[PDB]
Amino acid sequence: IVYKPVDLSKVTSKCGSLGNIHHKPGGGQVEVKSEKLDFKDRVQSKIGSLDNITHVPGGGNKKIETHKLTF
Amino acid sequence: IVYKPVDLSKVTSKCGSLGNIHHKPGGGQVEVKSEKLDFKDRVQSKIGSLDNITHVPGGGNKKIETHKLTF
Amino acid sequence: IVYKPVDLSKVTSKCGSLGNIHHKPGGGQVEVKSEKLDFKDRVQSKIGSLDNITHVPGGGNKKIETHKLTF
Amino acid sequence: IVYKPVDLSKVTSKCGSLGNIHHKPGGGQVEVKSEKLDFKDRVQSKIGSLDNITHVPGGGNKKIETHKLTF
Amino acid sequence: IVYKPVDLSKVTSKCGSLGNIHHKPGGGQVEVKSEKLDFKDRVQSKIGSLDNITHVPGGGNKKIETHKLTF
Amino acid sequence: IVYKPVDLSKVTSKCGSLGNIHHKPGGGQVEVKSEKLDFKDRVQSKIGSLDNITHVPGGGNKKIETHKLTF
Repeated sequence: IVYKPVDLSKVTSKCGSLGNIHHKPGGGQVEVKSEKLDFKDRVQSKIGSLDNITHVPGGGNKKIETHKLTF
Repeated sequence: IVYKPVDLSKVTSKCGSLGNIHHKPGGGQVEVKSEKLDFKDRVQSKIGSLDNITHVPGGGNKKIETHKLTF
Repeated sequence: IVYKPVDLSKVTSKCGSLGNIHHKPGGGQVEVKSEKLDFKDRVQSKIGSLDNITHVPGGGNKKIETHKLTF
Repeated sequence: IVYKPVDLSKVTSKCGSLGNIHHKPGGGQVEVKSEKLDFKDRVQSKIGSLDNITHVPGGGNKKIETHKLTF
Repeated sequence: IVYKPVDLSKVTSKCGSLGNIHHKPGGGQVEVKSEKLDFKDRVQSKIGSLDNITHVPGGGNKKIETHKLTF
Repeated sequence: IVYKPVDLSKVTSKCGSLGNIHHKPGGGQVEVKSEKLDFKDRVQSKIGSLDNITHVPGGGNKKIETHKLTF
């Protein structure tokens, strides 16, 4: 005759760099000489003293719920 | 005649670098020479003193629930 | 005639570097020569002094629940 | 007192599809259904009945020669 | 006192599909279904009935020669 | 007092499918199902009825020669 589903729950996802301290995380010196090169097809290149990434394609949630009462 | 499902639960994910201290994580010096090279096909390259990554394609949750009452 | 499912649960996942202290983790000096090379073939290359990764494609949870009452 | 280098040589490269006959090289039927996809990072896709390629990043020549006469 | 180097030589490379007959090389029927997929990172895909490649990053020649006459 | 180096040589390379007859090499019928997949990681996929490749990163020659006459 009576029902009362009580949901007080918590769903949580904490993803990537969080709550951190980085103190003096210095990238060093970088040098890239290059002489008499040929590249007769596609190239991609990346050069850097410091790189720092949080990517996080994940971290997703789904909460799914159902009720019925039937005579 | 009566029911009261109570959910007080917690669902939690904590993913990638978190709560950390990184103190003076210095990248060292890097040097690249390169002479008279032929590349005749697809290339990719990456040169750097310090790199820091958190990736996290994961860390996800799913919470699924159902009730029924039938006469 | 009466029922009261009580769920007080915690579902927890903690993944990748966490709560750590990294103190002076300095990378080495790096030097790369290269002369008269042919790459008639696909290349991918990576050069660097210090490289810190937390990957985590995992770390996920799922929590599935059901009740029924039938006369 | 006298010299006469005679070079009547031939340097030849023949590279990729050449002198061939292709008779009725039919691509077949292709079908690509797709439903309720998510792509939450970079994609590249290729679909086709027939694909025919000559790539040839190579096939090159070099001819190097030197003389001297000295008292 | 006298010299006459004679080079009548031939240097030859013949690379990839050549002089061939391909008669009725028909690709067959292809079907792809795909339902409810998640991709959460880099993807690539290639679908096709008939594919025909000649690549040849090689096939190259080099011919190198030298003379000297010294008193 | 006199010399006459005579080179009548042939340097020859023949690489990949050549002089062949391929008669009715028909690709078979292909069908792909896929349901409810997760890809939380790097994918590369390839689907096809008939695929024909000649690759040849090699097949190259080098011919090196020298003379000298000295009093």
